Amino acid sequence: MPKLILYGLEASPPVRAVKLTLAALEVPYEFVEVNTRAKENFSEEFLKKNPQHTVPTLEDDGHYIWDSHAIIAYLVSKYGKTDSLYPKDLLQRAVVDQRLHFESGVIFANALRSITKPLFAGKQTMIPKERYDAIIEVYDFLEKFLAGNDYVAGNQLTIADFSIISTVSSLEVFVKVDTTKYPRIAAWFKRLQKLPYYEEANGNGARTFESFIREYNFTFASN
Amino acid sequence: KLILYGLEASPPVRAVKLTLAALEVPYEFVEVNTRAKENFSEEFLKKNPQHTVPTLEDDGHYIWDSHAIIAYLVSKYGKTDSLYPKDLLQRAVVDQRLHFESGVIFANALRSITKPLFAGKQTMIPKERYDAIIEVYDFLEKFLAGNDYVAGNQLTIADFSIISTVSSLEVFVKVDTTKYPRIAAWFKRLQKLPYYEEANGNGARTFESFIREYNFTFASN
Repeated sequence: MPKLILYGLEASPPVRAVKLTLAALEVPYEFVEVNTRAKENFSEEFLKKNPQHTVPTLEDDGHYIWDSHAIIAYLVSKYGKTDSLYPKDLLQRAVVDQRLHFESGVIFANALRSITKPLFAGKQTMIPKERYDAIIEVYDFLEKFLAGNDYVAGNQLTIADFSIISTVSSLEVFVKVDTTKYPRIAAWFKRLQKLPYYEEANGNGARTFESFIREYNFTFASN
Repeated sequence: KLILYGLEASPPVRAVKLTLAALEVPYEFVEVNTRAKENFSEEFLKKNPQHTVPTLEDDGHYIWDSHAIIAYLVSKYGKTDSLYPKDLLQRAVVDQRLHFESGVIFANALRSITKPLFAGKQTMIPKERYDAIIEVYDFLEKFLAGNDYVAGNQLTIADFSIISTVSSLEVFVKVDTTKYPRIAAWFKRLQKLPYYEEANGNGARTFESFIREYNFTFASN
């Protein structure tokens, strides 16, 4: 079994979701930079590996898997000593899968990429109010989801925590999480920050992402 | 036994109807009409704090998000794993296609239009929203490649998820069957399933009826 290869850049939230998972699993891997900002994801070689041309993409012994959620489920299912990070119990898995799918649509597509795509596409319109509202909606739901539990999908750390923190840590550049309004999110962030691998796997790239975004002079419209 | 909460007009509800029909698992259907905001009753909020349909009750447990539901259904009730293979590499393709539907399709292409439309906001839809639909078709055509189904040569829950929204995106932008022959052939293949019209077709028609209440056009760039 050759060692795994992760394609992407640290700045990318879904890449960091995979970095978190690989660290938690203590699985060695090679990281190969694919700079989406310089369109390296459109290389013909990369398209062969992933016709959607997204990062992260993962190689495992000549097979290419993409979508961070598909990847991190695969990684735990394949390499986890136990299923702790992605329980096989069907009800527990259904909560984790719901949280992962929530992250795919409501968080990444609707709240994050909806801003970053027009921003990187040179638009200076002033970000519409609906996009501000979409981020607050994420925080409001996450605060509810965390009720009565230390982690986002129950009482144990799972890949849903990794997926959701990857994007929440980056949404903060646009709208900081108010720690008074959202004490559960704040506490959950602090809990994940204590993981020994958190800063290497997510924090550093979150900071790089923030630096990239602060190059632009964005504003939100009041209406 | 099982209770499905929703309205068949809703694409993700149809993905679940398709799955339940394929599995031949009986269920009770309870109408929760989100267009009429029935999803904000105290009773429904207790069952699902995200107030989305579909929501499933199975043995007193509430599960939501169509993709979590349909995976759960096959894993629990499937006589074989055909619809959601346990093989980890085949599962990774299906999970990718499911997550593709959650984000690139439902969130970015469909709900991005229907939310403001149904709220009475915009009649003139930004061109980026047209582009988002074309991008789905381009990717889906590529994904289908030479295979009969979206994740390979066997029917899976990914087909049910993706057809549920693609059948409704056509209201805004028809699939050009000359340009997208694989999508066209895949649509026909699914339409042949004996439960297709009950599980997806009827709701797609109702949803189309909702959309055509509005006088929508697309803006230029």
